[PDB]
Amino acid sequence: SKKHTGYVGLKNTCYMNSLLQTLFFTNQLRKAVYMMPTEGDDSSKSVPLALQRVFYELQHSDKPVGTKKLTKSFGWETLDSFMQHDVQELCRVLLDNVENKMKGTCVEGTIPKLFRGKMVSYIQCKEVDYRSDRREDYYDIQLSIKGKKNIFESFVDYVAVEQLDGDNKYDAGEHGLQEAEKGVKFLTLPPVLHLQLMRFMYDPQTDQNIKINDRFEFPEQLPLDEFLQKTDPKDPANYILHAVLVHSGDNHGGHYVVYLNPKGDGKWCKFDDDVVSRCTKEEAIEHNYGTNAYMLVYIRESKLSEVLQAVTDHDIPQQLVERLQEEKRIEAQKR
Ligand SMILES: O=C([C@H]1Cc2cc(Cl)cc(-c3ccnc4cc([C@@](O)(CO)CCl)sc34)c2O1)N1CCNCC1
Ligand SMILES: [Zn+2]
Repeated sequence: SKKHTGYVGLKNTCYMNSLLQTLFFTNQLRKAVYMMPTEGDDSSKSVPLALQRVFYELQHSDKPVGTKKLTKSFGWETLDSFMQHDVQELCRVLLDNVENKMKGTCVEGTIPKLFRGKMVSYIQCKEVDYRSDRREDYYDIQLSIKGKKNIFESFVDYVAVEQLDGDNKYDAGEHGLQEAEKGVKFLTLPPVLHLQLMRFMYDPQTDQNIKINDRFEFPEQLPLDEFLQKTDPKDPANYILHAVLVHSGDNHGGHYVVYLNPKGDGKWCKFDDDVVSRCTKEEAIEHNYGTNAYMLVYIRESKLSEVLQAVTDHDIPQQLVERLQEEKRIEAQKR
């Protein structure tokens, strides 16, 4: 309900309602979503326009906001379509559509501005002079949590140098089968940091994946300078916790909640589909360790004013407002 919390819920679609709120309260994205030139797009088919509708209605409605038009636009209507994919794949499906629509426009490069970081995957031979680098972009990170107490330990394990010895030695081609060091190194961390946590793993004796219900800790403030190669004293890599996406119950079904800190000000709310309610820091952060938190969103402190900048009704263009109201006037009177 809007009167208690300030915010409205979504109506049921497993992990989408959790992600849509998370992307909506990324205010700099929301503004750019409104500036997409969707006037010459079809209503039923356009994913850009459907996300504009949800964002419009989440900003403006007092009642809960529908997602049926958005599901129909990218074809994930049934339950089995949601089950096959993960949250990062859904996030990639939404944000790629938004990025491609924003190309050749005033708000181009907004997705990579907010979400795209850079890393180097490297292989160094120990006893011969051969190094092999690849610069990769990333929009999300998938962190390991099995045998890891916290995020710091998971980032250590992410960047940990694997040795290649004995059986598994590096094929250097001309130099031959060589002993070597494999690792990954973060070059930059983006303003909005989507961190998924590896709650599933492969168990050999059952021929099937199984859930990890272990206690995993994550802080409100997250320093990550030690995980970057070349730090910046003018811009430290200190990250404020923004959202926590949570699962409960069994796998084939269950319940899907997101906790959120929409202004970056420690004032937490639980978004349980249609019922949005206030909650403590401890219900959002501490109590969702081990029920399992599966994705976390961190915003960079230096970029927090820009990322969570104030949206107004003036930031939605007139043609889009006129379009979405003309739908709602026709959609009401139909009986
Ligand atoms: O079992 C489920 C249900 C029950 C359940 C429990 C838990 Cl604790 C998390 C998820 C979940 C939902 C969305 N995205 C993700 C991503 C995950 C990763 O671990 C692997 O990509 C991140 Cl590294 S877990 C997860 C979940 O979904 N499935 C079958 C497989 N796809 C989703 C639906
Ligand atoms: Zn993402």
